[PDB]
Order: sequence, then C-alpha cells, then structure tokens
Amino acid sequence: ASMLPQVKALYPYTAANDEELSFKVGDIITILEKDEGWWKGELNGQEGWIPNNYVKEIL
Repeated sequence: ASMLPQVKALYPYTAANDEELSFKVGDIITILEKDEGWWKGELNGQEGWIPNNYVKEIL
C-alpha cells in the first residue's frame, strides 16, 4: 500500500460550507491532497478541505 500523511487536530473546526471538513481536538485526519494552506482530509468516511494551521502533521 502507499502511506498517506496523517495530521492531528489542535483546534476544533466547524466547516463553513460543504467542501470543508469539521473536526475536534485530537482527531486524526488522513490527507488526500495538499494545496498550500488548505489540505484535503478524510475522517470516518467524510472528506473535505481543512485549514492547515488547525492541525499538526504526524512525522
């Protein structure tokens, strides 16, 4: 398999529209794609863009 990046949320986020993904502090989110400040995440079957300042990539 290929490894995807994962990030851990440091702040909660409420999606502003249907292209974005909501999360809570400590959620582990899988990154499908990066576009500078917005990353595309997947969490429990939901997919959407997230602000990268809310999270920290797991090394």
